[PDB]
Parts: sequence; C-alpha cells; structure tokens
Amino acid sequence: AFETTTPPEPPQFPAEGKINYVARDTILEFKALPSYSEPDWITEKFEKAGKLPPLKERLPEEPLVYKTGNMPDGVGVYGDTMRHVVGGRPEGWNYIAGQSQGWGGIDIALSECLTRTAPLFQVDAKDTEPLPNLAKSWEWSEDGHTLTMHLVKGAKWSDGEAFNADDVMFYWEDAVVDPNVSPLGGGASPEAFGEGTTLKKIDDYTVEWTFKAAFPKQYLYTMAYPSFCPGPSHILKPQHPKYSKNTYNQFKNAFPPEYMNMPVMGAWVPVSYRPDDLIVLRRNPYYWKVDEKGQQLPYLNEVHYKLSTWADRDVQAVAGSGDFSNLEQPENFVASLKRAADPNAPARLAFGPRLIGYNLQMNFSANGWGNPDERGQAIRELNRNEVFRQAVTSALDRKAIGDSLVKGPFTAIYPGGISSGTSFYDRASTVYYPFNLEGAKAALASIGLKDTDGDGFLNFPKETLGGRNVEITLLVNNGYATDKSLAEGLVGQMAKLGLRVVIHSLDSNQRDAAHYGGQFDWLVRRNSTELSSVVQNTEQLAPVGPRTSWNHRSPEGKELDLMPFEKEMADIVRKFISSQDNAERADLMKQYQKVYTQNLYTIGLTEYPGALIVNKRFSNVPQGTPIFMFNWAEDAIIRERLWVAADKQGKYELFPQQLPGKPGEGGPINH
Ligand SMILES: OC[C@H]1O[C@H](O)[C@H](O)[C@@H](O)[C@H]1O
Ligand SMILES: [Ca+2]
Ligand SMILES: [Ca+2]
Ligand SMILES: [Ca+2]
Ligand SMILES: [Ca+2]
Ligand SMILES: [Ca+2]
Ligand SMILES: [Ca+2]
Ligand SMILES: [Ca+2]
Ligand SMILES: [Ca+2]
Ligand SMILES: [Ca+2]
Ligand SMILES: [Ca+2]
Ligand SMILES: [Ca+2]
Ligand SMILES: [Cl-]
Ligand SMILES: [Cl-]
Ligand SMILES: [Cl-]
Ligand SMILES: [Cl-]
Ligand SMILES: [Cl-]
Ligand SMILES: [Cl-]
Ligand SMILES: [Cl-]
Ligand SMILES: [Cl-]
Ligand SMILES: [Cl-]
Repeated sequence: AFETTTPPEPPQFPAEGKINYVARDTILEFKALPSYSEPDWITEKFEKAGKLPPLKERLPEEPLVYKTGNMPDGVGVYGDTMRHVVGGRPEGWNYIAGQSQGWGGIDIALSECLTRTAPLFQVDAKDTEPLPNLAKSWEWSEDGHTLTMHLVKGAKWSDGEAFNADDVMFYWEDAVVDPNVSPLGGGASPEAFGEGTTLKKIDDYTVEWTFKAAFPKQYLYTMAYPSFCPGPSHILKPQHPKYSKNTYNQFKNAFPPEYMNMPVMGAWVPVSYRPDDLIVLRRNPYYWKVDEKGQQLPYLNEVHYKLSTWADRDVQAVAGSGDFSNLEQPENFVASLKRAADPNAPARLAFGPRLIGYNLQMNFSANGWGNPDERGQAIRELNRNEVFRQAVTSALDRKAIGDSLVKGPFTAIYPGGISSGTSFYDRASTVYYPFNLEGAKAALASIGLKDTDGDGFLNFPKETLGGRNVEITLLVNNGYATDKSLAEGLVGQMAKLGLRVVIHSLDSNQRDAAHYGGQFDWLVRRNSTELSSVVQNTEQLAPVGPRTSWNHRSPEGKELDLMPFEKEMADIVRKFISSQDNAERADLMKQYQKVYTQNLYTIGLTEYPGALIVNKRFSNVPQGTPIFMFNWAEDAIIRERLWVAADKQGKYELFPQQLPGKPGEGGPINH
C-alpha cells in the first residue's frame, strides 16, 4: 500500500539544561509552624490600622509548607513584581463556566486545584503521585474503588470566606456533571474521572470518590490543572441557574473582566484591568502556603499581564521589559538566541527536549457532532476512511515542514502520537508514512477521487455531492505565527495532491467553541499535556468517554460511532489508568503508539523543543524546567516560591504597599 518504516533519529540537541532529580516529598508538607511572618507594611499599615486580621488567623491550622531543601537558591525575601506579557485577552473571571482569562499563566496563578503535577518534571519515574494542593491527603480502600480525600482545614478565599467541601462539591455537581456548564480547557467532562464515577461530601474537610475500576490512580492527575479547579462557590452559587433565575449564558458572563477582586485560592488577585493594555494582580492576604521559616508566601507582591501578542512576549523578555517567556514559535528562535548570545542580556534562555508538537486533527464524528451539512458529512466519511488518511499523511514533506519554521537541529520528523521527547515513547513502535506524493495521489484515485473538470483539483464521485470539487475546512489558531505557517503549508501541499483546503482562522476563544462543539472538518493544533507526558490527562489519548477525544466526540445526547482502532485504543488507555505495574505501563504505551501511528488517529506535522526565558534577577528558578510537560512552565517554576534579592529588585509596583479590595469594588486598598 505504502512503504511504512520507523521515523528517523533527529539531530543531537546538546547545550540544553539538566534537571536535578528529587523524591516526591522533598518539595512540600502540611505542618503547623511555631511562628509566622509577612511583609512589614501588612503588619504596620493594615493590621495596626485595623484593616486585616493577624496572620495566624488568616492561615489554616496546618498550612502548605515549602521545604527549603528543594528551593534552588534557598528561602527568600519579599518584594518586586513578575511582569508577564500575554497574547490572550480576558472574557471574564468565571473559569468553571468556560471563560478564558488570557492564558500565559493568568488562570494558573488564580485557579488552584485538588492536586499539583507541573513541578513533577523533577521526580525520577512516571508512577509518581501528584502533589497534595487543596486536598492535603487521600487513602484508598482495600479493594481500590474508594478514595477518601482530606482537604486543607482552615484556608480562606482571598476575600475572607472559608474554603471547604461546598466549593469542591459545587464544582463537581454544578459544573462537571451539569451538562450545560463547560469548564475552561474542554476536558473536564464526567467520564474524564472514569465512567460512572461519583463524588460525595463526608464532612466540610472530607470528600469521597467512588470509582468503577480498582485503584485507577491515574485520575489524581485529572484532579490537577485544568480539570479540577474549584471556584468561589459563595459568589458563583447565587448566580448558578439551579440556585437562581439566571440562564447558563447569564451565569457564564456573570463576572465581566471589569468586575474586580474576584475570590481566589491563588497567590495573587486581580485589582486592576485596562482593555487591550494590562491586568494587575496583588498578593492574596489569605494565601494558605508558607515556607519552612514561617514566611507567608508569595515573595513577589505584584503580577502584571500585559495584553499584547504571543510573539511580543518573547521580544519583551529578551529586551528586559517582560520577565518571563516560553519561547515556542521557531520563527522567534534565531532572534531570541542572538539577543541571548549577549553576556549582558537581562534574561537567560534554556532549551529542553522536543515536547512541542503540532497535529492535523480530522473530525471522526459521522453521527452529527457539530451539526454538519451534506458537504460537511461527506468529509467526515472521507476522514474515517483509512486509505484517505494514509494518502493525506504521505503527501506531506515533513523535512520541508520543519525547515519552514526553523532550519537546523530543532525539529524532528513527527508522524504523530506520543512526543519523542517523553520517556514513554518508543521509536520502534512509531509508524512512519514517508513523503510519497505519487503514492498518495494513487491512493485517493483508488477510493474514487479523480479530477473530473481538468482544473487540477480532485472531485467527489458522481454519487457524492453532484461530483463537485473536494472542499475541506481547516480550523486555525489566529494568535500564533506557527499555526498559520503550518496551516498555509498544509494547504500548499494538499493542493499538490489535489485536495482543496480553506483556512478558517479564528481567535482562541472562538476557535475553542468551533473545536469543542464539533464545527470543523480538519484543524491544526498544538499538542496538550497527554502527548508530552502521557500521565497528565490520559483520558484525552483516546475516546474513552463521549467527550474525552479532541477529534471524536458525540452530540448530546448520543453514543460514540467509534472505529475498531479507536475501540482498541480506548481499551489500552483504560488498562493503563488502572495499572500500577510499570513494565505493563511501558508496553501498553508501545502498543498504544503503534495503533495510533499506523491508523492515523491524528496526522503529525512537526515537533521541536521550546526554551524557557526568565529574567536573571529571579531566584528559586529550577534548573532544567521544561516549557511544557505535566503543564506550562508558569505552573512548573512555582511562582509563589520565586524571589529577588533586595539589591537586585526592580522598581515596577503599580500599587506598592496595597492589597486587593472587596469583590465588585473599584480596585485595590491602601493607605
Ligand atoms: O497557560 C499558559 C500557556 O498559555 C498559552 O497557551 C501560551 O501560548 C503558552 O505558552 C503558555 O503561556
Ligand atoms: Ca515595618
Ligand atoms: Ca492555548
Ligand atoms: Ca499516579
Ligand atoms: Ca538582526
Ligand atoms: Ca548543528
Ligand atoms: Ca512524509
Ligand atoms: Ca477538478
Ligand atoms: Ca456528548
Ligand atoms: Ca475492537
Ligand atoms: Ca533562578
Ligand atoms: Ca537555579
Ligand atoms: Cl519559634
Ligand atoms: Cl528540606
Ligand atoms: Cl515588601
Ligand atoms: Cl482556586
Ligand atoms: Cl442572582
Ligand atoms: Cl482585553
Ligand atoms: Cl542540524
Ligand atoms: Cl527519557
Ligand atoms: Cl506557579
């Protein structure tokens, strides 16, 4: 049919950054400390003035204590600002209803979860337990069906109202289970946590999970970001349609970006917003996290998120106006490395493994996901045909694809599936469909695709759509140059084949509704955590549930119209989730990858490494922190643990010695 081989070994990528590997519990623990500390102005300008309760009351009985042994530069000092530059825009503050805050670490810094996984890049193997975040501990029953979860006892929201099970329950019942509410990210569906999995309150600081499978420990990662982020239930519940006279759109848009001081479990709170300009966050006085010395975290008092572009984030970091960047667009690498070459540069650049991938995803729903018309339906039928996918992938010159982004040692031939940069990857297991355009052309002719009008474009058979020319719609993320470069390239190569492809370029917010809704034929997408880690959001590897897959979901309400490879892939993923055996887990992924790549669950375009860019003044930045693994580096670096020595501190605070106001008020509080 096609002469399949294994993908070629990429060029050697030296002068990277080595991770200092550590055991799971070297990072944090939950203990009551003898005495506690904070910035002197809080005690002298707020506590003594009345304005705030003493620190001891603001903190839980047992706070989250960061161990100093795991701190790269040791225990810190208070002061300075973290200046971010984002390419996104806020929709509002309702994360659990599916509103974007702008990305670039803004929703990571606000919405804290039951567990935490991003810092697990530094723990040895891939059978690691996620770190206890809002849930301090958990026990499994002798059978493996029940998880008793113990929450942090005594934590408060950034406004002062207690954090308890009512917030965890509100999210599970009124967002996850509730079919009308859709949490931000497109993957917090009920089955993400297992089919027929329930959750129930015991007491205010104890919740109980009930799983259909025995010890499906892989779900503790789904309890981390983005899928299990509780919101301020005392603010959200009176706006919720089950609890009020609000529609689901009224609830969704109940808190516009202008609405200030929204209650968070995160280290900073939004105090200022200026459309297309800036969002300013100030340290949360009710933060439940401290260091071994009793100092109430964070160290940095202020966070900025400049509303600009994704490319400008890179430009501004190497120049020194922005403090942080994930350099992920190969079109920026050369400019960034040139500025990095200067020894007097304000930022340090550090490349990691090839964990950034892009895949072509085809809509596999033939039972009407996204309500397709006759032309739409005809493409879903082509997409599900294995000979059409084999020809589409073989018409791709993958060497030229990589070279269209950046020439050199960065890119790797990527057929699809598991990222080559991850441990779970097996090269022998990956199926490579080499560049064979003439072969691809002949395969499309064999399924009934020939040019009928002599224009150079292929045609549907006489029986399909009146024998009209083939028309495919490609959904593209408008916020990235890479996505666009790839989208245009694919169109040019699909044109050489004969397939006519139309670019539908939408803004991030729009693109997600058109994708998660099913309103697409083909799409270009950057790979999420499951292809970069396997262990994080494993449910997205196959259609295990009716909404767990990026390219094969079913309409509400209907069962999946799965293909035999997808059915076998879902069996692999379900077995992997409930497996505690590492050798079984390693060969389950060798199996998974082979089924993926040979069947073409997605069609790989290219893969490459991103670099972490941080301003040199920042301390406690872990060595070898990837830009993307269990999550984005914003999460991985532990920003509440970052600090700056007082002789290095910048003068960038826009509300110095101020704290957040009340939810709904103007902004921050002084004087
Ligand atoms: O959420 C963090 C994440 O947001 C966007 O997707 C950016 O492109 C990423 O590099 C990273 O900043
Ligand atoms: Ca003082
Ligand atoms: Ca994104
Ligand atoms: Ca686990
Ligand atoms: Ca130049
Ligand atoms: Ca070289
Ligand atoms: Ca190829
Ligand atoms: Ca034609
Ligand atoms: Ca569905
Ligand atoms: Ca089967
Ligand atoms: Ca550092
Ligand atoms: Ca360091
Ligand atoms: Cl003491
Ligand atoms: Cl220690
Ligand atoms: Cl300070
Ligand atoms: Cl939160
Ligand atoms: Cl109301
Ligand atoms: Cl805006
Ligand atoms: Cl090279
Ligand atoms: Cl490895
Ligand atoms: Cl962080």
